Amino acid sequence: DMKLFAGNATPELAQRIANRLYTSLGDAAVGRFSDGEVSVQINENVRGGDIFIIQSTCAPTNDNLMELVVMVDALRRASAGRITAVIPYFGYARQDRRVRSARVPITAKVVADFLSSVGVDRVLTVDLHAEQIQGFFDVPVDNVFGSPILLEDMLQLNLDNPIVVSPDIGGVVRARAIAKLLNDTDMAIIDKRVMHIIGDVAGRDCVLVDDMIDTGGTLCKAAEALKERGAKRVFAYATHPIFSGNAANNLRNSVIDEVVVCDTIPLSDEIKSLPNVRTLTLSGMLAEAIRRISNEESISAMF
Amino acid sequence: DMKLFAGNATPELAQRIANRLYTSLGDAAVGRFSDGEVSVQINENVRGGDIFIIQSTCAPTNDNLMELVVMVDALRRASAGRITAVIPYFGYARQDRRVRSARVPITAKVVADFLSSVGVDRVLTVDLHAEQIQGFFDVPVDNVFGSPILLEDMLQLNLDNPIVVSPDIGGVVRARAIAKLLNDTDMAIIDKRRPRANVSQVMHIIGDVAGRDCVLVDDMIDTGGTLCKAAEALKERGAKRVFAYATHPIFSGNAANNLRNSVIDEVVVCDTIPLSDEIKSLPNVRTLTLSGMLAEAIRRISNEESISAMF
Amino acid sequence: DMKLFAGNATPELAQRIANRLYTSLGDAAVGRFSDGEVSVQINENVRGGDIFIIQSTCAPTNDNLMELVVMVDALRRASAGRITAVIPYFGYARQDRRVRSARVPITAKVVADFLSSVGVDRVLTVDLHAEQIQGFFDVPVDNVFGSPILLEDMLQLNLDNPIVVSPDIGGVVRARAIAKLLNDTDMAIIDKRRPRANVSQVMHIIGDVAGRDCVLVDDMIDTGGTLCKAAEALKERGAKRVFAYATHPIFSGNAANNLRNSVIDEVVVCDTIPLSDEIKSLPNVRTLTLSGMLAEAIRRISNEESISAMF
Amino acid sequence: DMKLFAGNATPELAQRIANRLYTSLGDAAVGRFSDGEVSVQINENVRGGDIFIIQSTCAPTNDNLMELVVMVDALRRASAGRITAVIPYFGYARQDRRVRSARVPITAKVVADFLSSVGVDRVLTVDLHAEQIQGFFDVPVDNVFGSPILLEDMLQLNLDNPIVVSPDIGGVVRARAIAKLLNDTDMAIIDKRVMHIIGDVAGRDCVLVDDMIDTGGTLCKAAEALKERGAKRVFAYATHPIFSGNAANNLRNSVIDEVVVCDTIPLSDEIKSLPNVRTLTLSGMLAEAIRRISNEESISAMF
Amino acid sequence: PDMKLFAGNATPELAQRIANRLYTSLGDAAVGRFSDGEVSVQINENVRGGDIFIIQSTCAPTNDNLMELVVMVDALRRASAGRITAVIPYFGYARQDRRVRSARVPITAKVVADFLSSVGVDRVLTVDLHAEQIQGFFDVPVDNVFGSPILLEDMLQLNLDNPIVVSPDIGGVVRARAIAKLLNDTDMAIIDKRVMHIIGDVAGRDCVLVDDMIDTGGTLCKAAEALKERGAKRVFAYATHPIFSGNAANNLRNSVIDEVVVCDTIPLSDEIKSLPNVRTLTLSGMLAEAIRRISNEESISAMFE
Amino acid sequence: PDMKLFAGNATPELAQRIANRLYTSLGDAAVGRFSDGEVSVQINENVRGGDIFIIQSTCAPTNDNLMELVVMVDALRRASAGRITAVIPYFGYARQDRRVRSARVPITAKVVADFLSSVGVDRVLTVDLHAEQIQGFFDVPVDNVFGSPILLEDMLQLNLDNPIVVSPDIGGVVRARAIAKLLNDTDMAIIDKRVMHIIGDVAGRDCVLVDDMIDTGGTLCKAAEALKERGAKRVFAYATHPIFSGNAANNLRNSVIDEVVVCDTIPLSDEIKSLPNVRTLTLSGMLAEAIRRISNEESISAMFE
Ligand SMILES: [Cl-]
Ligand SMILES: [Cl-]
Ligand SMILES: [Cl-]
Ligand SMILES: [Cl-]
Repeated sequence: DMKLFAGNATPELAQRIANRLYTSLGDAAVGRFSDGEVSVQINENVRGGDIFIIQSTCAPTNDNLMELVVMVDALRRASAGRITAVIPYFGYARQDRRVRSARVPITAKVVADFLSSVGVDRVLTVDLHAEQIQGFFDVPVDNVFGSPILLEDMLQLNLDNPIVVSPDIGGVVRARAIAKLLNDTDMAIIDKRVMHIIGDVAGRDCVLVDDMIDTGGTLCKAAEALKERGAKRVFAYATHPIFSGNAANNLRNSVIDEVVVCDTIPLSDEIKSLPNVRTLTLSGMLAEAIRRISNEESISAMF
Repeated sequence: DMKLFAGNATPELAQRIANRLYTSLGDAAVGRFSDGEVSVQINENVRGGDIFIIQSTCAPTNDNLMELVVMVDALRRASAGRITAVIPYFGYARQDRRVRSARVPITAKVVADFLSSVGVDRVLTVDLHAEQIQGFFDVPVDNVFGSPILLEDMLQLNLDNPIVVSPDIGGVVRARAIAKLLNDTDMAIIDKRRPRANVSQVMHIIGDVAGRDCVLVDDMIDTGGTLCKAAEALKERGAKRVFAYATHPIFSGNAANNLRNSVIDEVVVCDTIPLSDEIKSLPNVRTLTLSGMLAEAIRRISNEESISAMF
Repeated sequence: DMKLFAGNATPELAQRIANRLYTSLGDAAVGRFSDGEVSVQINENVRGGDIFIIQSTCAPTNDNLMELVVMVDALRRASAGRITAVIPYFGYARQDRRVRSARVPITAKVVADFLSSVGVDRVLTVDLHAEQIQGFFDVPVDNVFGSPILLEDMLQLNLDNPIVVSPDIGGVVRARAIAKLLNDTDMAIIDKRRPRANVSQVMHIIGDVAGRDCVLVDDMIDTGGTLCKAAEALKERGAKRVFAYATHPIFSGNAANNLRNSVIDEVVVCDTIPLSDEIKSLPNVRTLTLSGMLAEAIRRISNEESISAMF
Repeated sequence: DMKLFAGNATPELAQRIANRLYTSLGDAAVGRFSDGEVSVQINENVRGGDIFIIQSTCAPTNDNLMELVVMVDALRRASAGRITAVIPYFGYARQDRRVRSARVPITAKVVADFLSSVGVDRVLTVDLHAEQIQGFFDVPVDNVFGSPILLEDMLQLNLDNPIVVSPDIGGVVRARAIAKLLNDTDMAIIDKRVMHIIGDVAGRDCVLVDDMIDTGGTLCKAAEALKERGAKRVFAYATHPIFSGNAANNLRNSVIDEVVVCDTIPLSDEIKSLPNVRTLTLSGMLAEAIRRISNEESISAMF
Repeated sequence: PDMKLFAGNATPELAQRIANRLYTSLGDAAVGRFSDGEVSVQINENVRGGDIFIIQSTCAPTNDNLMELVVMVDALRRASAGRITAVIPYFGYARQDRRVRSARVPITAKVVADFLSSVGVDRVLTVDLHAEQIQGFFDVPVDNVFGSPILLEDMLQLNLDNPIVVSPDIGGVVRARAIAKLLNDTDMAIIDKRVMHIIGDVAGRDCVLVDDMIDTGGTLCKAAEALKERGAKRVFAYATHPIFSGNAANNLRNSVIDEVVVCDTIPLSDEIKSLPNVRTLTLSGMLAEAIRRISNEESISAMFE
Repeated sequence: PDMKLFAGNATPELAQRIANRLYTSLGDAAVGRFSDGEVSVQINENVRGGDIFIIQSTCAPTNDNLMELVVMVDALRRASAGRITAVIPYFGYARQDRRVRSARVPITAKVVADFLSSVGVDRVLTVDLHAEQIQGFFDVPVDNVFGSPILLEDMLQLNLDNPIVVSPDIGGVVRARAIAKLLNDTDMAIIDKRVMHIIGDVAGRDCVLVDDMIDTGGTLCKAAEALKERGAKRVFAYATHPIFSGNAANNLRNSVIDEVVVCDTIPLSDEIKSLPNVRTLTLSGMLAEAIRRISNEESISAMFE
């Protein structure tokens, strides 16, 4: 039967998922030795079990990654029946290619190899930076989108003739998809050369959208440029709240009226102390995905 | 010793490359048995050689792919020193994911595995449909761009205040890159919408194209339907002349007729895929060779020189 | 739950098999994109199912093979419980070695690796050109023989003191096996020689065939040239009637004309490969179904019953 | 540069090969611990070297196999540049399929996997029982034929109108190939039901040929049946002298005028004491193959 | 229910004892030799979808017994076995587990692990591996069961006089210490070559020599002599694996060892079976319980006590 | 000639010392972090066809330093490096090398070996592996160099008074015995928890505590106290790997240890660097020579003496 475990990356999210599945997070001791080496022991019988591990590979990335892979190795050596890595936010996803044959690692592929090597049978994740990461594995990878929940929220805002806009050139595809869903509305595009805005945003509510928010620098400069060109209100929507570096002060001194993110990464206390940062939960979506996977039901029929 | 072999996919491109490397193509019998099974025999000693196979996996895709993987296997079992697959056009590249967990293959990855399995040590290709395909392999994958050569030709046209245009949302990154290099001009974008069955597909133009030559640029042209509708929409919004540039001339289905009946002043493509007879009969379709780029890339690989320097 | 899917290689055989298993073929869209790339989508839930794909890798070989491996990949990524490739005719089986270290591929092994790589859990096939192909895989490979069905039909002819004949040296083991089962009759062998350019190929007959019906038996017929010359030689040595039996009707090249112009009284083949229109027009070519054998083999695999019992 | 080593299977053959290559067998201690476990130590620097190991997997098969695989593992872990297994007689070659889905191992494939696993880069062997064994490896496999040397011998016999004959049904292909080479002469075929002889052998010299001779039982019964049907002289030719079981007494009480075999397996003293058993050496052929492999010269051009 | 047991010729008696404790007949695998000495294996029963356990130590003759095991696995895998567990009470080649000073030798324990993984072993069950780290030479689960509880139970029934537990060499000190703790927290002695020097008060006491295995018996016999030279009362030698190679029979027969007590992971030769001072314990209870737990997906942790 | 050295942030000073002894500049790998803490690696020089050595212990912070190493290897492999040798003086996670009593834990040493093999390491060079058998966790060559000759040379220059070599616990007895033999065939003492009990005559003698590594220092400090309680003269503690986690600085600062002598496979914190009773030896000579030999295809066996 089904068993859930969680590491130390997203335990609050993990509990929410467990509650919606009417079950609990099983007993695994996930900690550290004195020297900082990860320590894992599975304190339950998992023989022949259908195991799900809930763990984003978010900050601290390499520790949380190592927690996940050694949990998998422990479970596999303990004769787990099936092991699914539920990785709401998949870290290193941005390292997915070698532009101009630059001598960089393709770290997303490396992580996929690592997970495959320790015996992951399946991956469940939310809004991969690049969908092609599905092809970095042999095993099934289910990449569920956060947009159904983000959209539902955008709809409850009563936007005066909203235009959707991608903060940079690499997010245009995602912005367009959101524009389609938001009553087939217009899209603008920001092109840095100074930030040139391609599209008519004067007198309109603007929905800035991306897959993730990191330092918030580009997002903040974009929101400024939008209002410098006559935008009314500016909302920032993303799935993954990375919020590294000086993100909290960037958003606090920004022009953005509200920031809406999902809960694939926990928020720091500084970010929780901001009045205009709101959280939406994917616990319902992930719980349902988990249920369907456990019960051999179609996942296709949930997008 | 460097040795070049070609299959039947791109033999004229292969020949050009060999010419530019001041060499000749090696003796390999690449054909068919009576029943359509691929027949390969390498008719020279390749032991310890630095071998490059020049084969796009273009139409007919499955025969050309099989010729490739089978050539690799024969070379490997005959103790080739190193095997580089030069695949100017990498077929199946569009099958690179499972959107909404649709029960579809990721064939681009399957092809990568197949090449890896028979012992390809390196891949050289031009303008992969998705760069992430580099990550579908363990081995080095160099993904060169045709855009420098396309650009060289764009400059030779002397355009009236040209604007670069991406025919769809996926080509935007490339369009900008070219806008920058094309005398730091500006860019426009095609936003295709068709939300309802009773409403016609509209091709929205994000940007101002009125009274300006338009350079439509993309990685490939397949049936040309999007491209022709993009062209039409540009003219209706007041664009002067419309030029279409792309690397891969796939031109399947009704492409020749679509172009013939289009408002496109000229279509300029690279030679990663040989042109059909239907396409060769069009007056306004012109071809640029990447045999220069690929010869140098190959030269650098064999001499252990930096490939980064090529971008 | 057991589920059967078919590609476009052997859809009528697939249908027969489904009928005999009292089921229907699953919903899978197996086609092409405009450019000739294989397009597959599995249009039902296969999660945890016991899946069998029915596809010979017959002509066009490379398209049919690619359909197969791509179907497997889509099923695997969609969490099929188990995937069995039912490949009645296994193409590329003749490319199974490198004679004299000739610089050729061992494509039969390459195909095996490809199937393994995409996650085939088992292979079911009929009369592999070489049984050793079983060893080209890790997974279980069941190699069933068509000869029981061919034999059933041979017995229905009532022959005048029949002698079983292997059309070449490779079919001798099978010919004997059949000689034994065909009322423990005797056997003869065709020893083809052509040592010199100025001498005609002679087809030596080892054994006495005078005043006897001859049953030419083989695993396959391709162009039929050997078979027709074998037939002619038998008659010239005094054989009465000549019947030709084989499992795989490949019939490439000029096979139809070769048979039409032959002295062969009747040619009887199994349905592992669909017949060409050219062949269907011949009065003396007849077809036997293995859909009974393959349905039972599949039934046994899914119920975990002994396959050994099937020989 | 090139280095040769040998195990304890075919050291005399190995020395002959080494002599013809104007080199020597390098220092490897190949022996046993007290309990019978194989003991290997390579007593030379092999770093970056082009290594050839000479070792048939003949009786005792599993010991000689283990000697070979652990020699390879020792050499690989010691950073050998390239490792070629020269395996004149490839044992377990007869276990190459599962007839009627019999629940037997395909041991030939298993051995190939084992050799591949320890890091063999290439295999050189003589007259594989089944040529398809080339396809059991990823790596190059060169299967040289003994027939050029066997034929050269047959030619020096002045055979009165020789007929070539395969002792059983499974050797017909090989007999025919020999018949072609022996001035395109006739072939007969033995069919056990009593042994039926298909072909006219009355008043003719008979050349019984196979890839190997094991107990000699079938070979002896065949030679008898040939003379019972009026054959003049009967010669037995094979590449691999296995000579297991009661082979020596079988041949001694047989009708065979002479037995001619190659040196891919050493002869027992009982077999050496027979007046009508002669040996031909493949040391020249194997040395030449080794030389060509070492020098990146065509092997194709030696068949 | 879907469980089936098979066995090769390495440990037939042990295999039968295990089978008896699981109330299960041994499967029909015709494991023999062709005339030339090549292994012959045929499985004469349906194993499709089964949970299959093969009982075969890789003891002398090592290479033959290893090959039986691996070809048995291959035949079973190609015959569509559901799961395959290699039960290898004594794991041969375990001592070849490293390259000391980068000596040009094989890591044959790893080579064997690779071989077993390659032919499709899904898990390994084994007793007192020479090195525990051999668990890491596999990807698959490896259960390394200890003989110590059985050996300890026997020790406790001897009614020894103030026993001292002692290692035959410096290499066995860790185990000896552990068995000393378990044996009513008694004392430990240590044997160190310097002649053999005994570190500890052995005078007047029953001594218990302990090790994972006994090979030729040479060191063990000297150890026993030295102990009695220092006034030891009785000397017992407890070990798991009775390798007994070379001159072991004479060594034990001429020793001052009161009793050698070994487990049944390697069959005894007739000669050593005759020795009055050599006694065997069976692990068939332990191994049968482990198999039953693996079969029914119960905890293996509970096997250690 | 085709040799190039790179290094991450784990052991920069050691890497530089190795580089200096090979008269070779360290290659330009920009090894850093993005804003979020993800490893950032770019190789800013041609490495095509090169013989590449990466110098990176997987010491604290372990997971960051391991990830630097593996992504460095991947970047180099995809950039067409000819050969890649991971030089990992201290190999982290080496203690997680087994599953005792089938405990549901990872064999993380093996997981790391797999990871390194997967990204394309062609060989590993390392110093005093916690378990030698970790050599068998790889398919590729693994050279496990010993610190002992450097540590022994230092010991011999102290001009000790009738030194006795001693293990801090039962687990280090084998090494202690080996170093006793090398140290002019001197005596050995053993420390056994029973309070700590010293087995041996330490009275009036300089004692040399020896181990492969020092972590918190707790056991080492008690060991030193017990030795002096039994009349030891001076107590030195020699080890290879200075892990020094937890409260190591206070433990050493408050010890009765005259000198702690460690090798430079893990950099020292500023606090421990300040301690007057803590001294480092360098292995850069040894590792540089090993690399030079690997590079020129010379015997490594000669490195052990
Ligand atoms: Cl480069
Ligand atoms: Cl069966
Ligand atoms: Cl457990
Ligand atoms: Cl060396």
